[PDB]
Amino acid sequence: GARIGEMKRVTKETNVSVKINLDGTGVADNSSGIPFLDHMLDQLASHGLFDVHVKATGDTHIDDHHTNEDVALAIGTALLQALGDRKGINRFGNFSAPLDEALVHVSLDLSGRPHLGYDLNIPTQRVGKYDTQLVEHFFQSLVNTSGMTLHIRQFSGTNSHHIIEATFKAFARALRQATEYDTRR
Amino acid sequence: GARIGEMKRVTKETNVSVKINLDGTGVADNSSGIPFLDHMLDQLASHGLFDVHVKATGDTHIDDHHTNEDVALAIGTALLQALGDRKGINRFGNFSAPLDEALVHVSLDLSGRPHLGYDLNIPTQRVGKYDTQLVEHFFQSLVNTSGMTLHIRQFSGTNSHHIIEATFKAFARALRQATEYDTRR
Amino acid sequence: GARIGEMKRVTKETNVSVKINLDGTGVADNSSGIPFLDHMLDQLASHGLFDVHVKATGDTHIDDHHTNEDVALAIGTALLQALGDRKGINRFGNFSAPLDEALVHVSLDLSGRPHLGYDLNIPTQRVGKYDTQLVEHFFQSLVNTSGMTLHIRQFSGTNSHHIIEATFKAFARALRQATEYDTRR
Amino acid sequence: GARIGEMKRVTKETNVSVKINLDGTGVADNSSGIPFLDHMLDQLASHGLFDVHVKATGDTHIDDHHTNEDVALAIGTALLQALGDRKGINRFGNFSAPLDEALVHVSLDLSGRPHLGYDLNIPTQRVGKYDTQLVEHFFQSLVNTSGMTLHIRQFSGTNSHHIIEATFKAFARALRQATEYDTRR
Amino acid sequence: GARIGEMKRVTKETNVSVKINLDGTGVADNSSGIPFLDHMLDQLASHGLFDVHVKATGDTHIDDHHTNEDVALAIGTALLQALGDRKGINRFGNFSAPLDEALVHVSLDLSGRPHLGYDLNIPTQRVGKYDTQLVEHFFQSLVNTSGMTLHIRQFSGTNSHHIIEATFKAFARALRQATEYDTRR
Amino acid sequence: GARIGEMKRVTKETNVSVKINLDGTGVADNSSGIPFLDHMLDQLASHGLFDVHVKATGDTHIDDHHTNEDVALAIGTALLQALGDRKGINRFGNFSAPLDEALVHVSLDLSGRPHLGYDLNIPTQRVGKYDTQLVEHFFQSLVNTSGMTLHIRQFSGTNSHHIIEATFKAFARALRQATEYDTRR
Ligand SMILES: [Mn+2]
Ligand SMILES: [Mn+2]
Ligand SMILES: [Mn+2]
Ligand SMILES: [Mn+2]
Ligand SMILES: [Mn+2]
Ligand SMILES: [Mn+2]
Ligand SMILES: [Mn+2]
Ligand SMILES: [Mn+2]
Ligand SMILES: [Mn+2]
Ligand SMILES: [Mn+2]
Ligand SMILES: [Mn+2]
Ligand SMILES: [Mn+2]
Ligand SMILES: [Mn+2]
Ligand SMILES: [Mn+2]
Ligand code: NA
Ligand code: NA
Ligand code: NA
Repeated sequence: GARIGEMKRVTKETNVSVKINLDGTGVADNSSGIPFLDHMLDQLASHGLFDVHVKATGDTHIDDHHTNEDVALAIGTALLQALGDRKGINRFGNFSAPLDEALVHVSLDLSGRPHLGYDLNIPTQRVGKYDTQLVEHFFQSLVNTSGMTLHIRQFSGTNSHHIIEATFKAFARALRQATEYDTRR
Repeated sequence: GARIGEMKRVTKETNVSVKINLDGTGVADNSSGIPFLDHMLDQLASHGLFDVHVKATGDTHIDDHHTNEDVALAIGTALLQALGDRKGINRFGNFSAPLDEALVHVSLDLSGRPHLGYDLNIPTQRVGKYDTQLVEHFFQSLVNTSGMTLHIRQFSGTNSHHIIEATFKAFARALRQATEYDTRR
Repeated sequence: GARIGEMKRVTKETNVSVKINLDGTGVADNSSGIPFLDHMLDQLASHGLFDVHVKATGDTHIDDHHTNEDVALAIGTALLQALGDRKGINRFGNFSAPLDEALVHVSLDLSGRPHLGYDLNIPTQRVGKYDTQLVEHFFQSLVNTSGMTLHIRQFSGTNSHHIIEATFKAFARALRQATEYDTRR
Repeated sequence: GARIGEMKRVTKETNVSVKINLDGTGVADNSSGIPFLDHMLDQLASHGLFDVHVKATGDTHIDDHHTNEDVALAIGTALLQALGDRKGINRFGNFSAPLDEALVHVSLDLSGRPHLGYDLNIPTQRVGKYDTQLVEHFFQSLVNTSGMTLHIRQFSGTNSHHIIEATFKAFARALRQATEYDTRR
Repeated sequence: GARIGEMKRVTKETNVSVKINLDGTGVADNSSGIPFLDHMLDQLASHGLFDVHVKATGDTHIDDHHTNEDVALAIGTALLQALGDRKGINRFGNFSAPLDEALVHVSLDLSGRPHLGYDLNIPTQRVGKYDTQLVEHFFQSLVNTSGMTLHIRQFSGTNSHHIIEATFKAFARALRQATEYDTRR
Repeated sequence: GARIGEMKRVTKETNVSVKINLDGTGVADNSSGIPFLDHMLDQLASHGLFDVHVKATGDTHIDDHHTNEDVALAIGTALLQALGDRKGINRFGNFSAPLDEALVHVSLDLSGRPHLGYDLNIPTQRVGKYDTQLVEHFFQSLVNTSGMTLHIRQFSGTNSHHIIEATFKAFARALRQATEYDTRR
C-alpha cells in the first residue's frame, strides 16, 4: 500500500489542504496562492516522484507569509503521517543539485527531531512576487511539523530563481532517497 | 558466502578480538572497554548493516589510548581479510550524515593505499570519559591496517557527541556502499 | 482543576518518567541520574512553583547525553499535555534572574512553534561531572516537544554554575508567568 | 539496445574519431595523441563502465591544445547523440572521488544547457608532458557540445596527477549515474 | 662495577623509594601511584636500558602533584649518586624520537649545573587522569637534583600521549648515550 | 646471515623488481627508468651501505608517477621482509645531512606503523625531467609498505637537486643506523 498523508487546516488567515504520496509517480497538483511556490512544489513531484497535492487560499493581500507558513506546516504534518512507523526506510537522504551556475547540497535525516541548517545566499529580495525570505521560513516550518533534520548548503549560484529551484530539486531527491525502502533491511 | 574477517591479538597492554561480516544484518556486539567507542561501533553495525563483534580488554588504568589504537588496528585487519580479492565491489563510498546541528561528509576508497584526511573540529576534550583526540587516532589506525583512503570533513556541528556520532554514521554508510557489490560489473 | 502532564518513555538507552503540575506549590522530586540536572530541575520547582517529578535511568556509563536529552524531551511533552487548549493563559513570560555576578534573561512564548535562541557563554567544560554542552541541548529538546519559542540571553556571568543556575531561575519564572491565567482574559 | 554515439571530424589541425557506449562494460580504447589524456579517458571507462573509443591525430608539434579541444568537443557530441531523447534516465549525477590526499566532488545535470563550474587548484604546469591548463579546457569543450551542466570542486589534493585523476573518476561515476535509467520512472 | 643509585625519602605527603642502574638491561618495576607516569618510567627502562625501580605512595587524593614532584626529585638524586665522579663518560646525549606524528628532540649535558629548556605544546589537560602540567614539573625537578642541563624541543605532534611518550623515549636515549663510556676517553 | 629482501611486482602499468641487502657494502645497481631516481637510489647504497638493486620498466610515456610509486612500494616491502622479526636492531635512526647550502634532517623509527612527516621546500618543478612532486610520493609509498615512522625536515636549501640529494643521504644514513644491531641488546 502507498504511503499517503493528508492534512486540512482552516484558520482566520489561511485555508490549507495537502495530500502527499511517498510512493507516487510524480503527479504535481499545486495551487498554493503563491505562483512561485507552486513552481517549487512542482519540483518536489517531478524530481522526488512524490504525488504532491496542495490547495491553499489565504490573506495574500497582507503578504504571502501566512500562506507560505501554513502550507509548509501542513506539508510537514502530511509527510509525518505518511511515514507511519518509518520501518525499513533509508531514513537519510543526500543530494547536490545543480541548476546552471547554482549548486545546492541537501542532507537530511527523517529523525523525529526538527532542525534546520540553512546556508543560502539569495541576492535579490523578490523572485517574481515571491519574497525570498520565505524560502527559509518554508523549510523551517516544514522541518518543525515533520520532525526532520535538514541541512541546505549553497556551493554556487547567482540567479535567485536558479538557487531556489536547485534547492528544491536537491531536497526532492534527498527526500525521495530518505523515504524509499532499504532493500537490505 | 558471507565475507567474514576476524583478528585476535594479545599484547602486554591489550587483548583484542574482532569479527566483521561485510554482508551482515546489523548485529552489534561491541565491548571494547571504552563505553563511548562501543556506542560508535554500534553505529557501524546499525547504519552499515555490518555485523560487528569487538571484545577488548586493556590497560585503561593508564588511559584509553592503547585499547583505542589496538581495536582500530584489529578492525582494519579484519576488514582487509573479509574483503579478499575485492572483485566486483563498488570500492568507493560517499555519505553526508547529519545529527541535528552536526553534518559530516565521509568519502572513502578501498584502494589498498592508506591515507587519512581528517578535518573535524571537536570543541570539548572529553565526551563522557572518552578523550576526543582518540577519534582521529581510531580512524588513522583503521586506515593503516585496512589500506583505505579515508576523508572525513565536518561541515557543521557544535556538540561533540553529535559530531563524533555523525562521523561514524557517515563512515558506516560510506563503507557499506564501498563494500557492496556493483551489480553492473 | 490542576493542570497536570505526565510522560513515561522507555528506550534501549533510557527509562524516563516525568510528571509536572503547572499549578503546583514547588514540590520537587527529581532523580534523573544526573545530580547537577537534578539541582537545576529543583530550581524549576522552587522558582516556578511547579511540582516537578522526574525519575530516569539510562546509559550514563557512555555519557549523560541520552539521559539529558530524553528527560528534556519528556518534560517538553508533559508540559504540552498540561497546557491543554491553552485558553486564558498569559502565553508570554519574561524574567531576568541575577545570581551573584551572573545575569540571564529569558523571554518565551507558548506559541506551538519550536525555536531556541541561545546566547550563553559557559567558560568551563564541566560543572561537577555535568558536561556544560548539555545545557543547550536540554532547552533545545524541551522546546522541540513543547512547541515553545524560547530566547536565553546572558548579560553577565563568569561562574559556570552561576550562569546555568541563573538560566533555570529565569526560565522557571518566565514559564510560571506564561502558564498563569490572564485575569483580564 | 545499447545507447551508442559516434563522431568523426577532420580539420586542418586534427583528425578525431570517438565512439561511446553509455551501456558498456568498461572497455577502454583511447589513443588521443596525448598519453596523459588517454590515461584519464581510461578512467571514464573503468569507473563509468562506458565503452570509450577515442582515436585522434593532430598538430601536437605546436602543442596539445587543438587535439585536446577537438577530442573533448567530439566526446560531447557523441555523448549527446547516444543520449537520444533522454527519457527515463536519472539525468543528475553526483560523486566525490578520493585519490590518496586528493578529493574532488563532481555534480552534473544532463540538462541541455552548457555550463562549467570549475574549481581545481592544480599546483604544477605539466603532468608528464600534459599542460595542466588543458584539463579545464577539456571539460569546458565537453560541456559545450553535450549541453551538460557540470560542477567540479576540489576539496583536497596536492599532487597534480592525483587531483586530475580524481576529477575524472568522480566525473565518470557521476556521468554513469546520470546516464543510467531510473527504475521508478 | 655497575653504577647503581638509590634514594628513599618519606615526607608528610609522600613515601618515595627509587633505585636506578645506569648499566642495566631494561628492568622496569614502577609503581609510583600515577599509572601514566609508570608507563613513562617504563619507557625510561626499555629505551635507556636502565633498570628503573620506583615505589611511591602519596597524597594523590589531593592531586598527583606532590607524588609526581617527589618521585622526580628522588630519581634525580639517585641518578646523581649513580654517576659518581662521572669520569670517562660521554656526558652529552642527543636524540630525536618520533612517535607517529610526534617528534621530540632532547639534548642534555650531565654538567653539574641544573637547567631546563622546555618547549612542548601539549594540547590537552589530562592524559587519562594524568595532569599534563606535571610533565614539565617532572623534568624540572629531575634536573634540579641531578644537576643536569636538559633541552626538550617539540618539532611535531598533536596527540598528547604521543608527545609525552616521545619526550621520554628521547630523554631515555639521550641519557643512555650521556651515561655510557667514551671509548677514546 | 645477511638480511636480504626482494620484491617483484608486475602490473599493467609497471614491471618492478627490487632486492635490498641491509648488511651490504654499498653495491648500487639501479635502473628504474627514471634517471634522477636512479641517482637517488645510488645514494641509498653508498651512504647507507645497503646493496640496492632496482630494475623497473613502466608507462613513463604518461609520466614518471606510476613507476616512481611502484618502485617505492616495492622497496618498502623488500625492506620489511629483510627486517624479519626486527630483534636486536637500533630501530631508531637520526641524521642531518648537509649538501652545500642544503640541510635536511631525517628522523625515523622502524615501528610497524606508517607515518610520513614531510617538510621540504623544493623551489622548482623539474630536476632534469624528474617531477619534484614525486619526491614526497616516493617516501610516502615507501613508509606505507615498510610500516616506517618517517620525519623529513628541511632546515636550509635553495638548489632543488641539493635539497633532494641531502634528503636521500640523510634517509640512507638514518636507515643504516636503525637497521644496525644494538650491541648492548
Ligand atoms: Mn503575521
Ligand atoms: Mn512566521
Ligand atoms: Mn524555473
Ligand atoms: Mn598511538
Ligand atoms: Mn548517541
Ligand atoms: Mn542529542
Ligand atoms: Mn547551586
Ligand atoms: Mn590555436
Ligand atoms: Mn581553445
Ligand atoms: Mn594514475
Ligand atoms: Mn611543585
Ligand atoms: Mn603509550
Ligand atoms: Mn599516486
Ligand atoms: Mn647529484
Ligand atoms: Na500549478
Ligand atoms: Na555494547
Ligand atoms: Na591507450
